[PDB]
Amino acid sequence: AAQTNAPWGLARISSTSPGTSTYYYDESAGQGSCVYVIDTGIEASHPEFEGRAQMVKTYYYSSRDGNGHGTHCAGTVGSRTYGVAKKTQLFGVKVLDDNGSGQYSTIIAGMDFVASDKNNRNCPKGVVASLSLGGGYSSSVNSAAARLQSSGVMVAVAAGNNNADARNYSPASEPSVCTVGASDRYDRRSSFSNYGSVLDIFGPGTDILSTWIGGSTRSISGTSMATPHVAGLAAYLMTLGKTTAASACRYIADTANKGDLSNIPFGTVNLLAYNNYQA
Ligand SMILES: [Pr+3]
Ligand SMILES: [Pr+3]
Repeated sequence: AAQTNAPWGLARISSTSPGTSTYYYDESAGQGSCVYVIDTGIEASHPEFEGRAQMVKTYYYSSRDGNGHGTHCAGTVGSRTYGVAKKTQLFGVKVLDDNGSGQYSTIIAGMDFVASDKNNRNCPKGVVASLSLGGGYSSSVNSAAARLQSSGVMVAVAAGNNNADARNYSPASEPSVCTVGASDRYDRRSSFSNYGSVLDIFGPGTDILSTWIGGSTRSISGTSMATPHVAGLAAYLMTLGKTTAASACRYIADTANKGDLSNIPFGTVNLLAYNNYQA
């Protein structure tokens, strides 16, 4: 299948070179997989989700996304127009308040929740969790991410936006998950993207158009935007049977565009998420 005039990030993950405008993908499009978006919530009623999005848990007074951030990330995972895996099932877990913040204890509870909740869902092709959040280093937060991964969920987390070594941030610094840096449409490391040896992969993160609350759209930037590209890519690959939750990050790294990025510090991987689609 082919989506013409796609957002640049979708086109980039189906090309060996920057500058293309078509997103090439297999028609299966992540059908039968599930992605938990652990964030500010999801505006599930947005037309772009086509009824495939559902709030399953909130840690605040409402399950509504009063912020937009979670809806944006969810859109990059699996919205019709802006999503990588256009037929995946989306589950929202609201661990961040409408200001975009949350206590570590709540974020940990949300991860433990997903590990259990997935056992009550029909996700025959597998389960992904997308975490576009983080803060200063915490061994408890890292441990929670490692548990979630161990439970059989592909965990993708943002590297952080501090232009620093991600070793000092959580859950970015947990080695066993998939830590995602950001790039721009000219294949440069995004100027805000964290780096370091703990990064596994880069994805498009600068000027990413996706869904927003109030049934709208907007373009924003961050490693928050790169992470759902990789989460959606994992769902897509799991549906195709190419990989499993345990090995998806490694498979994505193995099959990535290599050496294409500029402004990558020595010691950081030069790997850009790529779906390897061949008609
Ligand atoms: Pr290339
Ligand atoms: Pr890793």
